[PDB]
Order: sequence, then structure tokens, then C-alpha cells
Amino acid sequence: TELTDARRYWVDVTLATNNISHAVIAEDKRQVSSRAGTGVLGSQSITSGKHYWEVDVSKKSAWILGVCAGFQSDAMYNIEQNENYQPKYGYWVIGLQEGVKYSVFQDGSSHTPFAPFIVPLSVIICPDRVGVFVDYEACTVSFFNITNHGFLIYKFSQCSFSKPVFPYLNPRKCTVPMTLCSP
Repeated sequence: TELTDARRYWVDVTLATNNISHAVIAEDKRQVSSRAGTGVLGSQSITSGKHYWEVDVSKKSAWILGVCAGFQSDAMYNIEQNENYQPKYGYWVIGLQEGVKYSVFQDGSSHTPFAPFIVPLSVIICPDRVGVFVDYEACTVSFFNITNHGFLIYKFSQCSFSKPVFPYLNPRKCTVPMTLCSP
């Protein structure tokens, strides 16, 4: 009734782009959202077969890289915002922080679902370049230390590949670029 009366004055609101906000306004100016983190995906989904690529992380003091099933579940567990990367949320990633601290991101307790279980990696020869290998049929994601004779850094097995997955890169507040090498 009060609402019904109010609706008589329904107007067509569109948003103004401004240059004071970090807000992201859709092309049609009828939708707005926030940005979270600095994670980016490859442009082509992987839903079959074997895929290899290499990421140059020379001189970077921090990063996250691996494979991601997308940002669909980012909001519910505040993933990018709190670096809550877990296989159960569609992330198979390793990371570096503070120049020398390498870790793998694993599933954490559901009793504390907003924080992952971070496991230190033993890295002796710091990688300038990391190879990432997805075998979608086998459900594995492998990380190779190109700088260290290509020795395996870590391998995720029995991955829950029920959805398309993508290369995942995150420069993680470190201003040094990370680069996809060719081929």
C-alpha cells in the first residue's frame, strides 16, 4: 500500500561513472560491484586433455599461481579478499611471500572456513620461472621449478575437475610484473 503508492513514481535510474570510486559500473550503467584482489585468469577454459604453460616470476617478492575454476565462489568465502585459496573452492595454487617464503594452499577445517591451510614448501633454488601442468583427465596439477632443472615443486592429485578450469596468476601486491613465456 505504502509501497504500491511509492511505485507510482518509479523512475529509470542509471549510474554515473565517477573518478573518486574504485567501484566498477557495468556498460549499461545499471549494475555496480566491487573489485577484490589481483587474481586473473587465462582466457581459455580447460575441460579436457593436457596443458602446459610457464610463468616468469623474476625479481618478484610475492605471487600466487596455478589453476582456478573461476571467481564464482569468491564472495561466499571472501577468497580473493582474504587469500582463502582452497581446492574445495576451486583453487589449486602455490604462492610466494616476503621474497623467500613459498607455500602450497590446501583445504582448511570447515570449522574455520574463511582461512586456508597453508603448508610451507621447501625451496632451495628460488624459481625465476615456474612451469604449470594440468592433466585434466588424470585430475592433477603439477608445478615445476624451471630454474632448478625442472624438478617438481608440488603436485595436486585427485583434483575435483567437475567444472572448467583456467590458468590462474596473481601478482600479489608485488609491483614487478609476472609474464607468460612462449611457446
